[PDB]
This record gives sequence, structure tokens and C-alpha cells, in this order.
Amino acid sequence: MTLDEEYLDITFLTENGFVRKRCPKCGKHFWTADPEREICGDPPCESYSFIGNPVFKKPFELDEMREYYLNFFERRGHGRIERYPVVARWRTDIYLTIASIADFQPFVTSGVAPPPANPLTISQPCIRLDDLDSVGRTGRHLTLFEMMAHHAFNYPGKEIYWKNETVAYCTELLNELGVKKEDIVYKEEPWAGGGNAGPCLEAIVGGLEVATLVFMNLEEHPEGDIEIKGARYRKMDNYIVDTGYGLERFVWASKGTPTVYDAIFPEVVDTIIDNSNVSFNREDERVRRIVAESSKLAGIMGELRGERLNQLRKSVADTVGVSVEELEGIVVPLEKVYSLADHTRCILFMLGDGLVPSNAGAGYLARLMIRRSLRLAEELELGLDLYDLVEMHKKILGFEFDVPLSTVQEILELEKERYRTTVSKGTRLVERLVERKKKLEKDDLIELYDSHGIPVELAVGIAAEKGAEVEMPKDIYAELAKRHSKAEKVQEKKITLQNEYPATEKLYYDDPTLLEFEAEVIGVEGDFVILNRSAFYPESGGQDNDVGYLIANGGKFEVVDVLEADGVVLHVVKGAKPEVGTKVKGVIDSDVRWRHMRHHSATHVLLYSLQKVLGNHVWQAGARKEFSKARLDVTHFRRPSEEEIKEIEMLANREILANKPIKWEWMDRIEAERKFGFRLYQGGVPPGRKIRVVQVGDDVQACGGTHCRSTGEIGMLKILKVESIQDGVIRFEFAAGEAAIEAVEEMERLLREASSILRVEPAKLPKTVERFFEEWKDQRKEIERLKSVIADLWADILMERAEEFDSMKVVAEVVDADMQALQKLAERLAEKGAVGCLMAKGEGKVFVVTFSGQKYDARELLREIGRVAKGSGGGRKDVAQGAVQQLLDREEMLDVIFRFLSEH
Amino acid sequence: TLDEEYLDITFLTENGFVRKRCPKCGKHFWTADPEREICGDPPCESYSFIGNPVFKKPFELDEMREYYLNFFERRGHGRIERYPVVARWRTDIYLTIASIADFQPFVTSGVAPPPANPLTISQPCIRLDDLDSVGRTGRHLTLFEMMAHHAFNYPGKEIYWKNETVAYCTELLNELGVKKEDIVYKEEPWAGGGNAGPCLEAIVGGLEVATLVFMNLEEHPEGDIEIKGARYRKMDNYIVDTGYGLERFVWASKGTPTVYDAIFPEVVDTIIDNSNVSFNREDERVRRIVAESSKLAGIMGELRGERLNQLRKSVADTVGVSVEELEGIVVPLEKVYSLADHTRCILFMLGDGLVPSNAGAGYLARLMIRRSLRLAEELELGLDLYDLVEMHKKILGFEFDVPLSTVQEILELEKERYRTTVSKGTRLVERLVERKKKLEKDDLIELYDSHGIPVELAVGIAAEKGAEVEMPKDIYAELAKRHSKAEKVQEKKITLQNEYPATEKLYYDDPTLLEFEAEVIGVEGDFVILNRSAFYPESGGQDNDVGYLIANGGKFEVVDVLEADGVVLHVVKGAKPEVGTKVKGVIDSDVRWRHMRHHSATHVLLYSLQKVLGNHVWQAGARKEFSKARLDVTHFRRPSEEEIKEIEMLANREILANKPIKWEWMDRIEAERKFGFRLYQGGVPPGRKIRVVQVGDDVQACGGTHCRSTGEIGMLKILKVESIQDGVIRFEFAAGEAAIEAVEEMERLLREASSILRVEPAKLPKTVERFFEEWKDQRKEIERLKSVIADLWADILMERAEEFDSMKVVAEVVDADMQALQKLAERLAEKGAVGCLMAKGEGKVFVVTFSGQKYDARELLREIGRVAKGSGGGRKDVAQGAVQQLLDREEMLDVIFRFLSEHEG
RNA sequence: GGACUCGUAGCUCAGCGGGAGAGCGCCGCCUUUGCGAGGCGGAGGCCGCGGGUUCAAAUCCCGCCGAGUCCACCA
Ligand SMILES: C[C@H](N)C(=O)NS(=O)(=O)OC[C@H]1O[C@@H](n2cnc3c(N)ncnc32)[C@H](O)[C@@H]1O
Ligand SMILES: C[C@H](N)C(=O)NS(=O)(=O)OC[C@H]1O[C@@H](n2cnc3c(N)ncnc32)[C@H](O)[C@@H]1O
Ligand SMILES: [Zn+2]
Ligand SMILES: [Zn+2]
Repeated sequence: MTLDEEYLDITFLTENGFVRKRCPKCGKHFWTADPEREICGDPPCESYSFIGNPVFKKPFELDEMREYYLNFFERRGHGRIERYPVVARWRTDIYLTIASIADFQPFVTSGVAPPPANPLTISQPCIRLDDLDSVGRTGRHLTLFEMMAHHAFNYPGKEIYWKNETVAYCTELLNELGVKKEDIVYKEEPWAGGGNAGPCLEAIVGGLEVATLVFMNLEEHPEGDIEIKGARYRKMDNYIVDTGYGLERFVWASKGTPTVYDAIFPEVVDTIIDNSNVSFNREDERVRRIVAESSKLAGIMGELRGERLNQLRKSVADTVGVSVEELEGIVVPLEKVYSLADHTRCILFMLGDGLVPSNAGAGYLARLMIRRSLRLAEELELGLDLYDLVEMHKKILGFEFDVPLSTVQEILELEKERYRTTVSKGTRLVERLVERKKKLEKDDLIELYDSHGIPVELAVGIAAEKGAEVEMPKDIYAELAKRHSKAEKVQEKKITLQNEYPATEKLYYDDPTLLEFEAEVIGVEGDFVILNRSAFYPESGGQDNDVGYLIANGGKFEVVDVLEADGVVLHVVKGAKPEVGTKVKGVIDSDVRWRHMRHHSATHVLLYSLQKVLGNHVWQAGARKEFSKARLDVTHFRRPSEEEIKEIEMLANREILANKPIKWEWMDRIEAERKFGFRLYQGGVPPGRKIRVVQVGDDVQACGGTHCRSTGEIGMLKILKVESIQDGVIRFEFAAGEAAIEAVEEMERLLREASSILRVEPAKLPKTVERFFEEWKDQRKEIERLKSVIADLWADILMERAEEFDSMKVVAEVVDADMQALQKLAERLAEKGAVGCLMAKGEGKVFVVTFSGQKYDARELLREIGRVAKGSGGGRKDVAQGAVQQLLDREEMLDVIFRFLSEH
Repeated sequence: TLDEEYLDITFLTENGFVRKRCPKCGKHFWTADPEREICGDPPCESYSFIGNPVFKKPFELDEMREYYLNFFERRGHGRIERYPVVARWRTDIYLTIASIADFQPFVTSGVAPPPANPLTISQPCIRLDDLDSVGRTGRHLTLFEMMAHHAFNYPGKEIYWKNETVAYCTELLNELGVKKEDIVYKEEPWAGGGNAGPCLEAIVGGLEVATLVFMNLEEHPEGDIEIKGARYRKMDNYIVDTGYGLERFVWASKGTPTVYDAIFPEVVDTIIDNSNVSFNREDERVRRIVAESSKLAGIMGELRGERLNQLRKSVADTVGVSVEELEGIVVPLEKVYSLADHTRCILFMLGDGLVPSNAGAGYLARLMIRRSLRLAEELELGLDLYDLVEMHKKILGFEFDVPLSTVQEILELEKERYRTTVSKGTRLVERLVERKKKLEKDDLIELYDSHGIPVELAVGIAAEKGAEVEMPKDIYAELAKRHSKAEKVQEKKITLQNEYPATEKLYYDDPTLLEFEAEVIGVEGDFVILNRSAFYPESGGQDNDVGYLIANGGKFEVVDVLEADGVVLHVVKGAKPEVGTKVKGVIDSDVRWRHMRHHSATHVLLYSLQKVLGNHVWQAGARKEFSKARLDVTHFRRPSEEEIKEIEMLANREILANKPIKWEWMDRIEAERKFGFRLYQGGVPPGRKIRVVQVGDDVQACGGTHCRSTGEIGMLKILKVESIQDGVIRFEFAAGEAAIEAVEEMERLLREASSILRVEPAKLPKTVERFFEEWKDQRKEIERLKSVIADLWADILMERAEEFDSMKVVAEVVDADMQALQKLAERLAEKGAVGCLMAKGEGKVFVVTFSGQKYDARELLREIGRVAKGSGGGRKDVAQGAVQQLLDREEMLDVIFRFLSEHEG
């Protein structure tokens, strides 16, 4: 917490004219070089002053400021570094880059690995979605921003510089930028994040935290000597300089514009206004006067949300002279504009550095920013697509990205399809639930977006439409991002049985061809046999495991599976059990190990191919080879066409044909990252100061395991099945070598045994199959017509076989048929104005049917017929249906008809 | 003319020989005496040595060779071990007919030096040309070993000529037992294999034991001299040809009745003991009857006619046996001798890799199996052909490249393949006896020709069914030879318009680099020629090395690439740079590589097929079309699916082993001695130096582009396996990106078919069978329903039919297709209805007339066919046809009435 | 290498331009005293695949596929 030394160990502040004092309400001590005046810099006590009168000696641009800051610290002794990707590929804890120091943790910060240079300087772009809700409302917060920084890594006894010389330099740069030493305030505070924390002081000028100098010394650990934000941090041996400068906030104070958005990307802001439904004009002088007051005091109203927000809103509106209900004709719509302008910029870096939208993982955070951005464009009714804004952001910044704008658009265009589609099914669920619930808690909105893909802002309108009362908390959206910001530990069942053995050697790194080894054993517990010097290949992924037997003088021992725990090897044995301390020699099954090598080599080739064919946005989620199968999972927005499938398999095997060398050797992480890039961690992140580098062609990956010497040892890659497991990811199924031939052979056998039962040539199978099929449809459609015609004719043959009575053809026959026939017949007889009835000797009781196209009632007829043959039924005027217990002869059929037909 | 060369022999004159003219055959010869022979006497001589061995001691097959072989080996000759009986090294002949044929024609034309000089070898030879004699003459064989010794002489220096040749011969004769005066030397012209020359037939004991040729002639289209139809020219290269009948040498030493009884007595004994033969070999009669029959055998061969019965009576009465009885021993023996000899020939054919076929080289082997089987039937042999062949492998004691287990499986196939054919054939003949009720030659020639049924069988069956027969014995080969046609006569290649000397291509030692740097030499039409190149001319559909040919001015391109000997051809469709400015050229990389992959993979598959199946498989053909390829090998039956599978397995095992593929120019003599005759599966390349290619293990003479290693060829996939002809099998395949695209193409056809029936690609067949079964049912149910429609329709019209003499007639225009009309009428006819029906169609109206009574319907069709101008016909009950003018019921009934009026009284 | 013949019910095949049939085999009922046959009845067909001719194709022509045979420096 508080240690007197760090506060007074500074030989610069105190000895260059700096004093500090604490105010009652804030309670925090701030170093001011102006003893005459006292300010603070936090929301409850400060307002921005520099608007109109730029504190700096000159307005600067965002790209001219990078160099001015970077070139400055370049000639002080610091080395220059290039920006890291906004996605955390190098670490396992988080998805996105939180800080500039987040680039170096936990490997350089825990001293395990060296730094690229010491000291270093950088303009690292970060995405902080914790401050998401505060974006647009305060005018000083951004989702994506370049955090200028300059670090210095110091180990027990050595350092380039410490807090004194730099704050000095920090103060100097400002003095070289047109800022007098007294206008600067250093508010003392702690700063945490990424597992590393430490005491700091935040540089405040014009009432704006433009910089932040963190002096971190504590590493996160369950011991938790200190307690910070509920997290447990603990002191480490080495200490490190961690500084953070906001490029975004520096240009703002140079140009002296209302908000940070008008300072950085004015083109976008001005463009959004002109092509959205916002009423007011931004050029008009009347509006400009409003904006000046609206922006100069925006710092506090951002942290305020409720009726207390109106307590400041009411006060701020009157000074201008215009009502509170009219001020919100600008401040409320501008928020929607400022946010969309900023969020779009964040879309650039997210998608530009290889993020693919999904329902989970790092793709969720990508999707989230697009989803919300799409919503804001419907509240502004923008005539532009979201891509059109990105187009400006790219050219305004002048950055070069791994993922091209061609890829960016196809994603943004596919998402609006999915967004608008996932909305239609949602509203009915919303409008139904708001009537049962009648209220909306914090959890209801979070449940809405994650489960049903419905934005928060959309839910509030439908809530207001139907009377429900809704409670939107502060950081409502930041809660969404944070809850999906943790890269899950992918924790699987771990067994660490105490063997009291902390040592273990591995032998298959140098040469995978070496299939047999020689060493002593100490294995004692379980079914597992632990050997000090073993060349077996264990894995917790179920498979990719070597297999073999062991013979000594006592007998033979067979090992089916091989596992690993705490860096120590395990060998399962079913059969006899070896004696501890035996000089043994192990043998690997040649085929199984050879197969992994052939297959594993193929996997690294395929990943290269997918990247080369589709785009640079391809990264890998998982990999597993089943018995006679194998799979690879990559990031992609849509299911690949069969045109692309062919291109993939072509390229992968074109690499085989080249037979390129497959080198493996250990490299230093910093030396490795510098040489290739963060593509090196596609299959995971290996620890240690030195890692194992694998190269299969132009593909370079940290893949400790078995491989071939050349790409031609693989054989051929044939994709078996391609499907989409989830939005954003697609699963491939492939096989090479022996499994390639078998797969291909099986496809022949199907093609051969299918074309041979149609007596056609396999090359003509597609065209001949449709021919057989189209005929099968037509001849089926034909059959039901012939059956109709049989009834069409059987009717015509019964009108002739009918005697006439009162100018009406009455027919009465006994025919052999089923019930439907009698109905399908009588309906056609009554369509030709005929009257009478029919009977069928069906199994059981005699089925009867009557009919009449004339005015005579059919059911009435059946009643009379019924009491002669003992039975009854029902029906309508045109046809009738029934069943009796005895058949009736034709002559006795006629007289009943003639009797019935006469009376009416 | 020819006398000048026979008379030059100083040896004959110097060593007491003399040239006489025998007054019987009108030909000259030599003899070492005037008066000891007191012969020859009219017309020719018989055997004398039967009962009287000419040699000092009886020899054997093995004993004879080593004596003969050592004889020349110690006298300076070079011993080269025998060639296979199959013509592998030659494209002209099918099997080795003479010992000299092992060196024709490249060695015999001076292009290549002989293995050594001089030479000597007991070489196996097959002559199915002279079979008809074999079995009767008692001196002929289908297969025999021809011991020889050859000298090869160039202009200026020789090893030895005709004088020394005869001298070396007489010595071997005299050192063996026969006196110099018993030996006779007859002058006969000789030709064969493309090389001809004057010759001396050596006759001792009344038998031709040796023959030697002095090749001064070789075949040419413009030859001045003429022998056996073909033309020969004078050689500037003279070769000494000799040939000693090993089997005949052994025979004379044993003094046995027949050569058959000397070479393989055991084989002959096995047959006779288990046959239906009417006698016992041990009796005095048969020993005596045969001993004299064998003496007069040599005449009954070269002279066949009606006087054979007179000579038969001569030997019969001289041995005093009834003429029918002599046949009772002679005729069954001939079959036994032939079969015993045939089986011996069989052995070497399969053993050296001849796979029985219905055509080509393989048919030679089949034919021999056929004849062997026919004889076994007449003898009612209790053993299979394999048993007899098995003996020869032991008796002759030779080692073959082809295993004997393979041989039996080939015999069991060919035996069953015959018994299947004769059954199919016999049943056909019977069916003629009930249809033709007679047999004639036009049939009989066709029965044998296109069904393999021997002339005798048909007559035998016809007599078992008592059918008229005639057997044209001498009209057998005429119609088989009568009708012909050939399109072109000239040489294979288009002769070039202009010539330029000494071309060369460096791409042999450099397939790895495409581009070159050379200069222009000459230009002609669309094609051009340069100094040196890396372009490899295509043979067949593909194998083309395609490339863009730039200049100092502009860029040009080559479409196809061909070759003229001594000049590379580059086919272009466009402009042409003149000789003035020399140019450079480029080659397409992707196109080149695909062929190099196919080339190497072609060798690889052949290597696989041998290992998987057997040594009996040889490449009989190979070529490729882009995205495809083919390779033909000799195998008796289309492989089982497992065999094809493992072949594909083994092939892909070899692509991963990554065996280096070396390649180097070698001379002929050293090339074939080190490897084996597998070298000439690719072809027979003319020239002194030969480009050989070592692909992993297998080595061939390939002048085509190749790969550095078997890893560059990529995956190999057999596309299709069809049996071209029984005994020859073709394999279709592809490797590299061509294999990728072919499997991808194969995958599409399956995927596509499934997306038509909306099913899993795995269930496609079992779902198709379902649809097919239903399709057959629904097609069948429509037939039943349609019959009811007609059955119902027929009754409808009978009710409203006009009555004409108690005959109800119907004439209406109905709405139904052609098949309904026809089905309708045949129902109306069955119920005695008369008239016609019509229906609107497609630029036509179908008309059907019908009659259940005496009136003829096909006549009615024309009577209504005059009215509306429509043709057609059919049976008497119904008639089908079309018309261009529809007729109203009245118009029709006006005709029906008119027709009916014609045919009553 | 050059030709010839044949693809039709499970099998052997006839029909060879206008109704797809016979023999044997298969399912059933009838007669028998002559155990196995006889009598009567029925199911079982892309008439090899694909184009051309004709009003009409199992049928005539062309091509492919498959099953066969002879001849042969003639081919
Ligand atoms: C240096 C330390 N690792 C750190 O990250 N400090 S910080 O969290 O305060 O951020 C560093 C600098 O970036 C800027 N910054 C921080 N959060 C920001 C946000 N949500 N939007 C825009 N800029 C921000 C501030 O100017 C700040 O001084
Ligand atoms: C070698 C010479 N070019 C040549 O062909 N000579 S020849 O045709 O006359 O036959 C060579 C020798 O082999 C033997 N021979 C030839 N034809 C034979 C046959 N059909 N059966 C057995 N022996 C034969 C004869 O003894 C003959 O002298
Ligand atoms: Zn891997
Ligand atoms: Zn070759």
C-alpha cells in the first residue's frame, strides 16, 4: 500500500520545485509545481480547460506525433520497436492487448525471457473494453487507442534508469511541447491489470490524464501479500519501468478541439453527421457555441447516469441560454455519432489483425463491436455501410494491416445478413417476455444478447414500447465484454501422483527416425512405468501417442498408451510388470510413429495452404487425428466453396511435390518472434526461454513433436469432410500417406460399385444418374394419372351399362375393388349427372357407396338401401358411404332406386 | 554365278573332295570319294545309321554340348551363354529361329561389335514353320538347340573365312568317329532373318547334321539378287554362319530309331505307358516294325503324295506286315512323338517369358498349347501337360527366369480356356445341324476360323448327328490368305526438305535445366532447327517438351515438338526469324516436369508389376495422353482387385524410398551383359552407343527425359485396368499434379452424383440400387395399367361399333401415343374388331389398322394410305404406320366400307 | 501386326425391321404308384452402352465397352 520511500526517493520532484497536498473529499496526494494554485484532476473536482487555448506550442497530427514521441526517446538511449497485434497471440490469459506492458507479460515481466531492447520505446495500439460505456459520453475515452510507451527492464542490481530521471524527462518533453512545469500535476494512484501491478502517478494537464507512469513491482500470486481490486499481488525480485502515453489525448490537446474524436478522426465524425438523420448543422455558429460548453464540461457527465445526470444537464444548458430539453437534441445524438465513429476504428484493428466473428472466443469480442455498431447505424439511419467508415479510418491512420480491406468488407456484409436475420426471431421472444416479466433486470439484457443475439439498446425500446420498466446499469456493455474476455484455461483432468522424482529426459527431439532407445528405470507406482531417459511421445490430447513394447531378461512388457504429468513421463503396462532399476531397451511401433510424422507434417502444410488461398485471417483452434481420420480447425467467416476446396488440396499437395526441407531447432523467444512473427504460436504457446521452432516450407510454428524431414515424405493430402462447427470456425477432415491411399481407394470402390449397377461408365455417372432420377419422378407422376384414367373410363363404361329412368341414367353394379375406388368413381359419376349406387365384396362386411349429380339426396338413398341389407352409414348429397352385412343383387338394386327416384 | 564361291574352297580340292552333280535332284555337291558310296540312287537316300551308330561312343545332351563347346573354346573361340527363345532384342521376328538370329541385324551389319570374335554356343531355337513334318519324318523338332560358331569380318581384317570354316567342321566330325569320306557336303542357297548367303549342308549317315552360311547378302528394297521372294544386296561386311543340330548329333551316337527316342526317352515312355496305344514297345514286332519304318522316314517328309501308300506297302512288305497294321503302330506313334516334342517346346516358351495370347507373340504359345491338348485327347492321356513339361525341366536340366508354378497356373488356365471354348463351340455346331440340317465349307472354314473348332471335330459331331459333310483338305490356306489390303508402303518418317549435319542435344546429362544458349542453322516452314537444344521431341499423343522460342527481336512459341534423325523439329504457328540473326530459347517448366514424372513412374510401375505378379511380365506397349498415361504388360488374366491394390501399394512404397535415378551412355556389348534382357522393354534403339537409365533398380534403354529421384514423381494412382487381349493387360495411371487432378476429378464425379440424389457419398450405391429396383417396378406397373386402359378402351368401342355381317367395325380419332394405339389394336383384333384408329402427333399422325377376321390389315393401311398419303405395314392382325393428313370418322368409315366390300362372296 | 464372329430371362440361345420368345433351372396347384416325372399356371427382360437412318429399331449403319477366334515379313 503505502511505503514512505517511493514517495520521497524522488530526487527530481522535490529538488526541481514540486510540492504535494491532499484535499478533503478526494483524499489523494498530488504533486503540483505551482504552489499558488491547487487543482486535482478527478471527475468530482475538475473540468477541461484547454479547449480554445491549446496548451501545446502547436497543433500536431496523429502520425507526426508518433515520430515526435518515438524519435525523441530514440536519441535518449531507448530502442524502437514495431507495434504488436491488438490480439494477444503471445499469452494465454487474455484475448486482446490491454496495455503496452501487456506486450511483454508474463514472459519478459517474470524475467523468464529477455526484452527486445533495453530500454525500449513503442506506440502500441490497445483495445480496452472496460471503458466501453464511457466512450462518447465523456469525450476523453476510446475503445481503441495507441498507447505511447517507453519501458526499461531492471534486474537485481542493474537498471538503465528509474523513476527519477524519467519523470524528469517526461516533464521535459512537455516543456519542449510548450507546457510550463507548474501546470503539470502528478496524482498518486495504484495501477493494475494483466497480472502485474504497481504504484503510479498520473500526469494531469488541463484537467486531463494524458499520461501515466507506473512503477510496478508486484506479481499476481495466491499468497497475496497485498490486496488490489480483490486480486492478490505479490512482490517480485526484478523491477520494471512501465509508462503509458495517450497519443489520442495528446493530439487533442494540441489542436484544441471540443472532443478527442473531432481531433483524431474528424472526417468520419463529419461524414456520419452529414449522412445520418441528425437535425442540427455542425457548421452553424449557433451549434458551435453549444458544443464548446457541451465538451468543456463533458468529463463529469460521462461518469453520471440517472437523474443526477440531469442535475448537471440542467445547470449546463442554462449558461448558454437554451433549454435542457433542447440541448439533448445534440448531446444525445452526438453520443451515438461519437460512439459509432470510434467503434468503427476499433473494427479496423480487430479485423485487420485477424479476428473472425464468432459466438465465443476472441471472435465474440469482434462480433460484439460489429453488432453494437450495426445497431447505432439504425438509430441514425445512416445512408452509408459500416465498411465505408473503415475505409477512411485506414487511410486517415496510414497503417498497413495483415488482413486486407477486401476481406474486411465480406465480413461486415455477412454480419448484417446474420444480424438482421437473428433479429426477426428475437422480437417475438422479447414482446412475449416483456408481458410476463413486465420488468428488466441487469441479467435479462445479458441473457438477451448472448443467447438470442439481441443488442441491449434494441431491448430498451421494445421495453419502453410496451410499458415495462428497465434498469440499465453503468458499464452494461463492459460487463458483456469482460465476461467473455477470459481465455478459458481449457482445463482437463490432471493427475500428479507423487513419485518423488523431479527429473526427466526426452530423446525424440533430435531425430524422430530413431525408433528405439536404451536406459534405466525407476517406475514404481500405478500401472505407469517412469523412465529417466525415454524417447516415447506422450500427449494429453488423447492421441498422437507413441506405442511399443519393452523386453528385459525377465520377459516382455507392452505399452498401449503413454501419458505425461509434471514434465515426467508415464508408461502404462498391461501384462507383466518390470522390476525397478532394470537396464531395458524400448521399441516403438514403426507404422504408428511413422504415421504421426507423415500426418503431423501434413497438418502444418494445410494450415499454410488455407492461409495462402483464402486470406491472412486464418488461425487455428484445434487439431486431432482419429483412427483412420484427422482434423484441423481454422477461423473463417463462411463455408468455403467447392472451387476453394479444390484450390486448398491442390496447394497442400503442390508443397508435397516440392519436397521442401523441414528444419527443427531451438531458438530464443525474442530472437524467434523477431525472425518470423506471431504466426509462431498458432498451435499454442510454449514456455521456457528457448522454444522449439518447426518449419514446413514457409510455415513456421512452435510445435514440439514429431515431423518428417521433407514435405514429400507425407504422400498426398485428401480432404474427407468440410463443415462449419460454429460461426467463425470451420472443421476440415484429412488424411495422408497410407490413410490417403485408403481414403482414395474407398472413393473408387463407391464410384465403381455405383456405376456398375447402372451398367454405365463411371465418367458418365452424374449425367446418367439424373436421367434415371428424372425418369423416376416422371414415371411416378405418370402412374397416378393412369389410375385416374382407369376411373375415368370405368365411369364411362357404367353409364352405358345403366338403364334409364325418368330421363336419368341410373347405374347399379357389384364390382371388385377397395373403398377409395368406390369414392373416386362415384365422385366422377355424379359429375356426369348420374344417380345410383355400387357395392364391393371387400373382406368382412359389404362396403357400399351411393351417388347423385341430380337433386336426389345420396344419404337418403343409403337409408332405404340400408334397411334391406342390414347396415347404415353417412355422407353428403352428391356421394355417400356405408357398409352392410350382406351383398345385394342387381335386380333388387334397381327396384329400390326406381322406388326412391319416383317419390321425389 | 554362284559356282564361283563354292569352287574357291581350297580345302575341298586340296584334301581329296570332289564336286559332283547327282542326276536325281539336279543339284551339285561334294564328296571325299568316288566309289565307296555307289550313290546316291533315285530319287534320294534314306537313313543308314539306324542300328549302326556313326560315332565311336553314345553321347548325351549334356555330354554332347560340353564336348562341342570345349572343342572351340580351346581352339580360340569365345563362349557366350545362350539367349532366350523369345525375340526380345529384335522387332522383326517373334522367336529365335537360328543361332545367328541372336546377333541380327545390328551385329551382322557391323553397327555393333560381337561379344567376342569368334563365338560358340548351344543356342535353343524354335521353328513352328515346319511343324507338319514333325512326328512323321522322325528327324524334325519344334524346339531344338543349334550349336554353332561365328566369325565376324570387317573390310581388310577377318578372323577366318569359308576355307577355315569347313576345316574346323571336318575335324570335329572326324575327331568324333565319322570317316572323312562318309561326310557329304550339299550346296544349297540359304536365307533368313534378313541375311543371306551361299551354304553347305553336311550330311552323314543320310542325315543333315550341320549347316554353314557365308553371309555376303542382306535384305534391301532394291536388291539385285533374289532368294525366297525377297531381295538382297551385297554386303561390305562378311560374317561366318554355322549351325549344328545338337539333337541330331546325339541321335546318331545312340543309333535309336528316332531323334525323339534319343533326346527325351522318358517323356515318350510316360505317354505310351499310360496311353490307349494298341501295342507294347517291348515286343519284337514293334521293335522290328519301327526299326525299318524309321529308316525310310526321311523320305516320307520332303515328299508327300499318293505314292506314300506305295512306299508304305514297300516298307510293310519288306517287314511283312498288313498295311492297316503298320498304321496301327505308325499313326498313333506320330501323335506321341509330336506331343512329346510339343511339350518340350512349351517349356522354353513359358520359361523365357512368353505369355499365351489370342494374338501377337502370345498366340504362338497358345497355339502350341492347343495342339498339345488335342494330342492328349486322342491318346487319352492319364497325365496333364504339366507332368510332361515337368520332366523336360529335369531331363534337359535348365534354369529359367520364369518359375514352374507360374507355368502350371498358365496351363490350367489355357486348358480350361480351351475346354470352355470347345463347349461353346460344340453346342454351336449342334444348333446348325437342326437349322442348316447340313454342313458345308463356307460354314466349316468359318467354324474353325472364328471359333477355333478344328475341321475334324465338326465332322465328328455331324456324324454323331448324321449330317451331310465335306472336307476340303487343300483349300484350307487359300481363303485364309485370299483377301487383303494395305494403305501405305513408304518408310515411317516424313523425309526432310533440307538437311543440316551434326545436331546434338545436351538435355541427356541435364534434365534439371530448361533454358539453353545456341544458334540458328536452318529454317523450313513453320518448324525450325538449331545447333544444340534441350527440347525433347514427342512420341505418340504426348511426351512433348513445350517452350517459348525468343529471338533478338521478338518472342515466339512452339506448339508441338517432333524429330527427324539428325535434326530437332519445333512446330510453330506464326512468324519465323531468318538465319542472319541467331536466337535463344525457353522451355515451359510445368509441362516438362509432368512428363519426367510420368517417365520415371512408368519404369517404377513396371518394376512393381514384376515383383507383385511374376517375371513373365514384360512391357509390350506404353505411351501417354496429358492428364493420363498407359503401360501394357504380358499377363494371362486381368488381375484380381487385391493384386491391383497391392501393386498400387508397392508402387507408392517406392516413391517414398526416394531412390536416386542415375543415367549414363553405355556401349551395346557392355550394357546387356551386366543387367539382363530387361534392358529392351522400352524398345530397340539403332546405333552403337545406347542411352541407358537406372531408375532405382530397373534399368532400360530410354532416350526420354527423366527425374533425378523417385521422390520427384509424387503419388502414383492406377486409373484403369483393362485386358486388351487375353495374355496382355493395359494399366492406365498418372503421377504428380496429374495424379492430384485425376483423383480430384474422380472425387467430383462421386460428389456430383450424390448431390443429385441428396445423399451421403457413402450411401450412393445402396440408394441407387433402391431407385433402380423401384424404377424397374414402376416401369413394369405402367405396362400392366396400360393394358387395362386398352382392355377398357376396346370394350368401349365394341358397343358403339357399326355392325357389318355380325362383325363390329370401329373407326375413330383417339388421343393416345403410338404405343397405346398399337396395344389398343391388338386387343381389338383379339375380339374380332375391324377398322382403323388415328392420333395427332409431331408433324405426323399415327395410323393403326386392325382385323380379327379374314380381312388383311396391312392391305387396309394402303387403302386408307391412298386417301391421306401415308406409308406403313405390319402383320395381318394389326398394322402400324403414319400419315400426313388426318381423316374424319366418316372419311375413314367411307374407306372401311369400301375395303370390306372387296373381300366377300 | 492384320482381320473375323458373338453381346437377348438365372443358364444355353432362337428371332434380325412392325405382337420379346423356346429349352433347362425357380415358385405353386392338378394327375399319377411309374419318387421321379407328368399336367396346368406364374413370377423372372435398360434385347451390352451411346448416336444416326426410318412413320416404326432387339432387328439396318457408325462409335465405345465387354466376351471370343484364326491368320501372319503375305496381314
Ligand atoms: C501505463 C499503464 N500500463 C497503463 O496502461 N495506464 S492507463 O491504463 O491509464 O492507460 C495509459 C494511457 O492511455 C490512456 N488511456 C487509458 N485508458 C484509455 C481509454 N479507455 N481511452 C483512451 N485512452 C486511454 C491514458 O491517457 C493513459 O495515460
Ligand atoms: C545356322 C544356319 N543359319 C541355319 O539356320 N542352318 S539350318 O536352317 O539348316 O539348320 C541348322 C541345323 O540345325 C538343325 N535343325 C534345323 N532345323 C531343325 C529342326 N526343325 N529340328 C531339329 N533340328 C533342326 C539341323 O541339324 C541343321 O543342320
Ligand atoms: Zn503441430
Ligand atoms: Zn522409358
